[PDB]
Amino acid sequence: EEAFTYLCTAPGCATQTPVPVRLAGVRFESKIVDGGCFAPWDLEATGACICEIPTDVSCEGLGAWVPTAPCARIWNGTQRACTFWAVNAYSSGGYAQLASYFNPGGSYYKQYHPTACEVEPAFGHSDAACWGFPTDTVMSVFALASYVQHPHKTVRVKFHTETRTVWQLSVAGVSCNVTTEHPFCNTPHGQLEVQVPPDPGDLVEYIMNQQSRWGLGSPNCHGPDWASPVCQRHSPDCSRLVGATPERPRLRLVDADDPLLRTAPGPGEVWVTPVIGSQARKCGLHIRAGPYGHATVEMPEWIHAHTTSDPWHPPGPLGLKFKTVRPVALPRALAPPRNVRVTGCYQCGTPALVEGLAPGGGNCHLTVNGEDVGAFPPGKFVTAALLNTPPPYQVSCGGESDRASARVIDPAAQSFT
Repeated sequence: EEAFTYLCTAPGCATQTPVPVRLAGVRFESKIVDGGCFAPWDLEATGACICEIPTDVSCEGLGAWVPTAPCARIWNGTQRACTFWAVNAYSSGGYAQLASYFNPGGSYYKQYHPTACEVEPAFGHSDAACWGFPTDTVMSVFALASYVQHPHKTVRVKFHTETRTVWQLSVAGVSCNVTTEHPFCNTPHGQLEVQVPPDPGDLVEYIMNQQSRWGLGSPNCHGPDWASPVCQRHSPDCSRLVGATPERPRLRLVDADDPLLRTAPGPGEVWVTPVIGSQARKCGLHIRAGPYGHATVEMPEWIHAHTTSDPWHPPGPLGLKFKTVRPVALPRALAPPRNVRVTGCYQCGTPALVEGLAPGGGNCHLTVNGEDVGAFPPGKFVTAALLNTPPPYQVSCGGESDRASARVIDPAAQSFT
């Protein structure tokens, strides 16, 4: 009979007439675009207030004052910046330690004491933090900052394009997976056409390491999801950085009573302030850093509030159109395709070229590692298909499979091509 009924999209939803249709589940199909690794831009800073004029401005050379683990970690960070300021130099003796060796840029000091850091005079700054010197007060300040990639904050991200909500149905015990692309089901003596809502558009898959969390959109870096790691540090191969990068941090020596401290540092700015020591010939350092994007990202907290456990789908219901019509059975070729060549990339967003020869006896319903790439009449075929699976490629027309020739690169290799 020609019939109509609405089927809800929740677990337990089922209709009984004219033929029972049960909502078995909800899943999704897509064309994956693997972006690799993403992380927030984490400005990390360290340093030391030193009551001496050190001759080796490095983590090892400053080991007696600079915290060990933060120095080593920040030194290996992205867009490293470091400055060594001479507040009060040697009045006599020493080795390239007099005030004259601290010209702007510190080239005279660097000639005898090489360093990857900037060297600057700071003679008009307060030297009060360094006390207990009977004849010659000596004081220097070291600051080190970079964008450190924290492993606990790094997320693997897969963009989902051409998203198709899969409404898994059971029509009188027979499995039927309906989408906007394939909305028809066979019923005991007719055909069921399922009216489905539109697809949800692009999805963002945040891979926690293994758990997947879901975002709906591109994402939108201009809205509430602005702090997404996707909007920040991008590493396609989870090793090398690409695209947009902040400038090297701007380090400043700021005295405790400087009016500048009444304001907050800007993004990427690092202000260091010497703290008067409780011990003779020793001092502390107070560091004020302006994080990128005006805030520090707390990854488990961001993920929990800005993502869902499952991909989003519209509320429904589904329109079940029951028809007495039966589809015209076309002859299908079951023999595997011949001389199949696959060229390009997979999970990259650029359709790969699939070419070969479809065999006789009907249309070849071509699959590339189980992925449907369309049906082709017998003879030579050429198609541009978005592939989700890596090589080797098993090609079939619905029956037996054959190994295709492939020149296909991974998403990370595509990003560097």
